[PDB]
Amino acid sequence: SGFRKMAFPSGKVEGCMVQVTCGTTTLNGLWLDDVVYCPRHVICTSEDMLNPNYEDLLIRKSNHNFLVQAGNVQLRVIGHSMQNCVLKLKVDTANPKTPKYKFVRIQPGQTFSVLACYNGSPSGVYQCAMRPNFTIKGSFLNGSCGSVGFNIDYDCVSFCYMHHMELPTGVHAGTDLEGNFYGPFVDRQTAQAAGTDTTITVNVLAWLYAAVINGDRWFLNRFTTTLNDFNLVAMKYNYEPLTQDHVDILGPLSAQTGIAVLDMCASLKELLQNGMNGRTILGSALLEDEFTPFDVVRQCSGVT
Amino acid sequence: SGFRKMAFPSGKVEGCMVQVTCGTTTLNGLWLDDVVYCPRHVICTSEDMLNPNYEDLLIRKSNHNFLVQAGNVQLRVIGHSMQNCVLKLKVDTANPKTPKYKFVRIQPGQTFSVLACYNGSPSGVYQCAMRPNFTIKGSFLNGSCGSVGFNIDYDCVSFCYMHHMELPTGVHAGTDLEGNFYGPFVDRQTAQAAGTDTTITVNVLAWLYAAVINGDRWFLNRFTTTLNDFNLVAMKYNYEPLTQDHVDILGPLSAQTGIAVLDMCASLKELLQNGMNGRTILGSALLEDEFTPFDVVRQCSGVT
Ligand SMILES: *CC(=O)N1CCN(S(=O)(=O)c2ccc(C)cc2)CC1
Ligand SMILES: *CC(=O)N1CCN(S(=O)(=O)c2ccc(C)cc2)CC1
Repeated sequence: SGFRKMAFPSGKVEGCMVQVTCGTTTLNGLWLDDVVYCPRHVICTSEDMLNPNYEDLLIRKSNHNFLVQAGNVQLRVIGHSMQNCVLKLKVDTANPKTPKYKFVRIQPGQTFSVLACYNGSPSGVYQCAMRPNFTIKGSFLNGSCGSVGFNIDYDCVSFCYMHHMELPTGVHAGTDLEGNFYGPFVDRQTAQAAGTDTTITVNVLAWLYAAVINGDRWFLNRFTTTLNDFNLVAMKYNYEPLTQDHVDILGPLSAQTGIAVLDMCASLKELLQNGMNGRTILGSALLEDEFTPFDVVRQCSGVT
Repeated sequence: SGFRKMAFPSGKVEGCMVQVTCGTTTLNGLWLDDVVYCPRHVICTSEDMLNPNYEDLLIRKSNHNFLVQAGNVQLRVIGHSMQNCVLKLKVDTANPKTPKYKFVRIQPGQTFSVLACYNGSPSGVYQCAMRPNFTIKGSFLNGSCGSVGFNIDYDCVSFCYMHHMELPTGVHAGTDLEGNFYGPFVDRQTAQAAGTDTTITVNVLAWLYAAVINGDRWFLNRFTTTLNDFNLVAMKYNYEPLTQDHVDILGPLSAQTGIAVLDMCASLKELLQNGMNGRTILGSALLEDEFTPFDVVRQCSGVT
């Protein structure tokens, strides 16, 4: 029993982190096979970041300008290419610690673990969600760029995120491992404002199921609702609309608890309308939206 | 910027986790050098756990009754001894992945990372605090016993916790790596009730400093207080008394923010007296007490 915000074990990703230095910029790279992935803005001065022309900046860089250090051993760079907003540095040595991996582009609402790194060295690991406005609420200081977000399926690491920038509002923007930003963000130091940070309704319902499963039940009520009635309330509270696809995904938690999804919706509806009245659910005074239904099933069944 | 509940990277500890099976009980062990550490109740039936005589139960066990599996390779057990509530299984092979390590007994209020494991396989990692009542609020299912809590100083893993039991209230009790329980708990399935779960005042103040440092400042007020005045309010709210030692420890966060510890105490005093009024601090609707002053400095400076 007990329910915790839980990251994947980070070992498989620790073994992939390297330091990339270009000129006087140092940040993190991801070493998989004989390729090192890193944010293209490694080639920028802070001055460049105001209005960078990356193709133009890159012309002035050779393989030997990309200094790549794994532990305290330098990797030989034998090639470099730009793909979207990442550089791929071909090194002469395959990472001997390369795990089985995929690159996946996640949807908003999906959760992942971040291994915060500085100078290619892991500092800590935390669980994130891709927000519906395509930001993440991370913990990133200067030097953390190139830190990656990932899920693990048994022995396969799916890389979904690379850290690129902080918005003036202190939220975070990055790319998948093909270098395409989540949302409309650009690797340029400009006016970039996040859209509405809506609550991931399906995740709140998963976490209410996790609560019931762990003995926190005070918020179960005598009511039910409909997807349409519920969604009117969700709209009013800047909650994402709930779809039949969401209901379907909550099916197993429904089955396990014997609480119909629409009943739990009615419970969430009253919580939105009435607030928590100073009570807590799984040690939180607000409704948690960074557990997926898949995360709840995983933690409540003890998958490895 | 941004502030997250952050675990240490788990890689160094992943490489230490093994499966221990005695009869029909399977749980996790910690493999350091040529010793495997595990909860002594591995030798118990569920029947035994009602009133176990561990010295008597152990007489019936030989080295070859302790089945130890690292990945899918069996370790040869050449010795076994009971120290307090852990077994030490001497194996014929030094763990080639043994990190630099210490065993430390932490104080209540101190935080650590847990690597939740099942069948010697890591499932996830989260940050805990040792509660003032010597419980932790973990996420542990059957099979998770022998999962360990740890801090890392650069390359040295300090092991502070091994998981042993869930109380009927769904909080968790365990030992240091010398097998001595935190608090009054016994590895027996009996009436064991936790004492008062008080709030770790020094940790709440550290986290209020983390908030100010990260731009959440609405709760800064025009007031100050005294240790004595503050402590009257702390008593009333089941907060731990604040000592000069606590004030001293908050000195650097004081220095960095230019907010005197006693001023921040006055801010906390008003938050206790007035509540949050539906506002949030670092995305929480209650006062977080599972960051140490050392944790705040670490995450706010980017240590590896
Ligand atoms: C986001 C990130 O890690 N990087 C790499 C470091 N650069 S920088 O331009 O070298 C820089 C370092 C430190 C400060 C305080 C500012 C800028 C930024 C991008
Ligand atoms: C806490 C823990 O992991 N252990 C090891 C497993 N035992 S047990 O007695 O084998 C057991 C397993 C599963 C259930 C549902 C009950 C008991 C408990 C202690």
